[PDB]
Amino acid sequence: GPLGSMGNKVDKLAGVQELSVYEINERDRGSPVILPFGGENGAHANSLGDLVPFSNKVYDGSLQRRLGITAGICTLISHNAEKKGDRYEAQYSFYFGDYGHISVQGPYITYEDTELVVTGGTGIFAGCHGVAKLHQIIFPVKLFYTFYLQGIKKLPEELCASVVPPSPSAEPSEQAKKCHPSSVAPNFTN
Amino acid sequence: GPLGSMGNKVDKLAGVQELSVYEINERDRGSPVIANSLGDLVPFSNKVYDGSLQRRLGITAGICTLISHNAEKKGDRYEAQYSFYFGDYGHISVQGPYITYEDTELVVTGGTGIFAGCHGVAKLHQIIFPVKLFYTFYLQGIKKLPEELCASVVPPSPSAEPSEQAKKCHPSSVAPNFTN
Amino acid sequence: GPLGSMGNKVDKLAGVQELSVYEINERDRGSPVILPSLGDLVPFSNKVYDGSLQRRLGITAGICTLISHNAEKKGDRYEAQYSFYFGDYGHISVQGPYITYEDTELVVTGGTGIFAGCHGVAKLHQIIFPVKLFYTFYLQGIKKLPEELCASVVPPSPSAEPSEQAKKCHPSSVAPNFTN
Ligand SMILES: CC/C=C\C[C@@H]1O[C@@H]1C/C=C\CCCCCCCC(=O)O
Ligand SMILES: CC/C=C\C[C@@H]1O[C@@H]1C/C=C\CCCCCCCC(=O)O
Ligand SMILES: CC/C=C\C[C@@H]1O[C@@H]1C/C=C\CCCCCCCC(=O)O
Repeated sequence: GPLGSMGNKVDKLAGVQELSVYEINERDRGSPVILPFGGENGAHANSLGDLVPFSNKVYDGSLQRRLGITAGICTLISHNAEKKGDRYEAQYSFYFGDYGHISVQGPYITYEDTELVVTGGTGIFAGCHGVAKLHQIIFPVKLFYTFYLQGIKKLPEELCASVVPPSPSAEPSEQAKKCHPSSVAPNFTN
Repeated sequence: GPLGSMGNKVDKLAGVQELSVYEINERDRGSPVIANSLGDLVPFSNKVYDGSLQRRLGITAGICTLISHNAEKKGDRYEAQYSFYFGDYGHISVQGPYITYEDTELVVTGGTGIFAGCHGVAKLHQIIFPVKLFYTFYLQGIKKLPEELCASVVPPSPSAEPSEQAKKCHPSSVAPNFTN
Repeated sequence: GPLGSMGNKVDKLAGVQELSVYEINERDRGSPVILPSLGDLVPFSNKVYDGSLQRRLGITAGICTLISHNAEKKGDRYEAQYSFYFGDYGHISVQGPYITYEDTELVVTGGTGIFAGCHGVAKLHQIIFPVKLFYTFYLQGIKKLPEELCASVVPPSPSAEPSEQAKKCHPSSVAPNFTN
């Protein structure tokens, strides 16, 4: 009916869905790269301006499927002698093969959880907005994210499998690591 | 009345409009600034014309970061952040994949002026790499676009060229205070 | 009732709220760094105060890329991607033009915390080049902003200065866990 149609349209516009994924640097992509553009003898020291292009692998929440990759850049903002607390400003995207991609913008802080802006998406993520929660499991090679996505159609079930709880021992299945056809997104990004 | 008002408001929030433009590198702005390994940065700025190729609208401006090389496809993946400037109309910002060997879809992160508050996607179609590109924007949540921006689109092809007056920025063939 | 519930939902989705802030470079963050004409990259981070200049909120952080020089107007055009951090309130991200010789409008790409799900535009006004700026955000789609962030705005001018308490980050004059 009229009020149902309207209600449903509004539900979608305001509706939020969660999506968890794992980001893993398997050290096989030459990433990350350090552009030490910021200011002992023949030794690098972090400073504002250092740029860090990067690209890592993306697996689903259940860790049984290779989905794609992250791709983008971080800029070093502040730092000191402590491991914890260095701040980067980042802009990058998550690629999910034929499903589409999600773009993000926001803080990356060494040894701290942060929240990033979801600037939008394509494919099944087209027109989304919201936030991504970034949790570091093993700094800096293993991360976990939960996206909170507003404004899109119900996510397909293969992206909503039971999530493995994030811990240092959490590992992709052997079949996913090897990119077996039964364990990848349609034309998974690589 | 009451349900009319609410419906219309929802109609705007949900509505999507197409907008097509041409991006052309005319070899005059010293763009881009450059291809191998990974992590290379490429700032750039090209000219933007309307879908009908009769009006010079502004420019693109932003950066691409090289991500990987593909030997089989003989191409490179970049991650891009840049904006389309339309003179006094405002601008549209995008973020996402820029890949030398194929078309891609980018995120429309928002806009200003008549594009204020928009969101959606931009389809990037390569005609001749890297000098001639054709984009179709799918823009959600803004008011009806002005007619000047919705003229019959010339189908993308190698013969597609801006009119002489657009190329020379003739007052009859530019956006108000077109971006340069 | 039903259509009241629906009405209030639409109201939020469509509603727009203003938020003004001051950005100030106090020369204590090693900002900015200039890295080479088109292509020059500039990382930066300055301090952010509230519209009333009585409260230190946080910082800005991001990068600008130099696009072009305008000999006539004696200025440069940059393309920027950066964020405003408001301590525990969350943050706002932006993308768009920064031009040394004139005011511009940027895209609000979104936000976190209380700003979660916002979209809109930010109006950038340069007071003192380049160490003091004034912004007004026009934020769509989020719940009512807290009063701390909505105090009476001091009209921007070169003499506009933050209070002694806010400058010294006194607990009475900071956002909760203000970003630093
Ligand atoms: C938000 C980006 C997602 C993961 C982090 C991305 O991989 C980039 C890390 C960026 C900054 C951290 C700086 C430490 C980099 C040291 C790398 C050492 C190594 O090669 O393992
Ligand atoms: C266009 C900005 C995005 C990506 C650039 C990508 O690195 C590729 C560009 C390569 C060459 C630019 C060629 C166009 C310049 C016109 C001068 C003609 C010429 O010398 O070939
Ligand atoms: C959107 C820009 C926001 C804040 C401005 C940011 O600091 C960047 C200004 C851009 C260009 C100025 C380039 C020359 C500045 C050198 C002087 C810096 C200083 O006084 O510490």
